[PDB]
Amino acid sequence: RSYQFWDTQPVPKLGEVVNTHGPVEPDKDNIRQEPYTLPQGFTWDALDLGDRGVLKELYTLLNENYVEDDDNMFRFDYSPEFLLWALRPPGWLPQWHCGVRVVSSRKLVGFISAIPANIHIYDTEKKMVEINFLCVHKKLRSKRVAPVLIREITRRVHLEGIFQAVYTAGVVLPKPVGTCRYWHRSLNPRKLIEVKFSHLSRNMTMQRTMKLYRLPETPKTAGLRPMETKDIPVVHQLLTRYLKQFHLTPVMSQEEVEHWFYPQENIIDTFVVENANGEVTDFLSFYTLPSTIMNHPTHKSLKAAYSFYNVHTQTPLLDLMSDALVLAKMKGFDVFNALDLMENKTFLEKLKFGIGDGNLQYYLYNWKCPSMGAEKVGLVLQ
Ligand SMILES: CCCCCCCCCCCCCC(=O)SCCNC(=O)CCNC(=O)[C@H](O)C(C)(C)COP(=O)(O)OP(=O)(O)OC[C@H]1O[C@@H](n2cnc3c(N)ncnc32)[C@H](O)[C@@H]1OP(=O)(O)O
Ligand SMILES: Cc1nn(C)c(C)c1NS(=O)(=O)c1c(Cl)cc(-c2ccnc(N3CCNCC3)c2)cc1Cl
Ligand SMILES: [Cl-]
Ligand SMILES: [Cl-]
Ligand SMILES: [Cl-]
Ligand SMILES: [Mg+2]
Repeated sequence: RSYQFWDTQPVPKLGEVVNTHGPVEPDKDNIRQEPYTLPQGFTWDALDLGDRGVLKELYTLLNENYVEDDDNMFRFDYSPEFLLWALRPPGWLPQWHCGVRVVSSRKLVGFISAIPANIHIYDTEKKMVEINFLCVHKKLRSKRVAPVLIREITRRVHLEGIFQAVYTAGVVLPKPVGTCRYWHRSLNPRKLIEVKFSHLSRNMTMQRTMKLYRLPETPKTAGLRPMETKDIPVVHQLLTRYLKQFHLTPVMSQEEVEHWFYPQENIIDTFVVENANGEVTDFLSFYTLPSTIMNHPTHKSLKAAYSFYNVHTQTPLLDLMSDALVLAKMKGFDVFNALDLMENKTFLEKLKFGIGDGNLQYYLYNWKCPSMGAEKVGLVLQ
């Protein structure tokens, strides 16, 4: 296999075993001041997401042209407020919300973003960016527009003095630093079967299936309650200590913890365990991301909850996640998704998650290190 674009990049070769931790290439000390050229009739436009009209155009581009499953049944449907949460965390920069418009119509047809993140990779901590929401309009696909978007965001990140990035993708590219698998816990099995998310699996009836996936009506962990403002510091402390066991993690300031965890309805939920002493000892979190269901006369949207960061010090992990399922169910979710990273393997089978189709590969740009098992990945991106 060759990669006409990826082969020119500072990433390791697929198939080479890596034994040397460090940058692929030295930092560039002068950077190109001019944007890379797009094809004729298209232009750059940095997108002001504080503008309601412009945020809606981005919502529409992603709603119509972002990630689908291999059979074109489901497409992510990130909401405008969720996009604002994802794309404006602390340290966000306007030039890192990189759009492509058609010159004549103004139509938004491409996007890529970067947000700043401190990343701990093995024994190094490095200021990086996280690249997300790369999207080319379906009518514009396969015209090598994706490499221009990647090069242009790279140049704009370089201008800010940053030379490493982290990203995930569904496809295998040079070269995954780790490979995760999605698993799903049914919460409304009837809808999931009706919309062909899952199959009636041999040999159980529908009635057996609903019974199998039935959950308690309220969580069982004593003192579980939503996170509040007073909890920001101890959620920050617990998260920092907990992550030290993994090899790829974020290093978040207290302000980033407030942004990523403080509850926002229909975007992010976090529940803490406040014990009999008033001490918060654990927390669970999950974010809300629906997917459009296409070509179906009755069901239009599948409501999914996604496991975020789950920190146990005193409640067993297995119990926290069981309460996470119960809460997702009570909130009206159809499915709970989680990856096999961190210590998630310890609960996935027990709590009746089924394996799904498709990997999520983790990558670093301009950094070589050995790859790691999923159990060592402790970074979750939206
Ligand atoms: C210092 C800072 C550095 C900053 C940069 C860090 C790097 C970040 C890299 C990006 C991190 C993104 C993280 C996310 O957001 S992952 C989510 C990706 N987005 C979607 O899946 C939405 C649906 N698909 C699309 O919108 C288009 O198919 C996209 C835009 C994905 C490709 O558009 P198109 O289909 O019109 O293709 P093309 O003709 O323009 O180009 C074909 C070339 O592009 C390579 N390709 C295909 N898919 C991906 C992919 N997901 N990551 C990286 N490369 C990908 C492909 O191998 C080929 O290269 P090569 O095989 O010839 O070599
Ligand atoms: C319900 C549903 N809706 N759609 C849209 C799909 C594909 C499913 N089935 S899934 O649940 O099992 C699932 C899910 Cl959620 C996601 C991915 C995946 C693939 C490629 N890229 C990403 N990114 C997400 C994180 N950062 C940007 C890249 C995710 C694959 C699968 Cl297969
Ligand atoms: Cl190319
Ligand atoms: Cl099911
Ligand atoms: Cl390796
Ligand atoms: Mg293209």
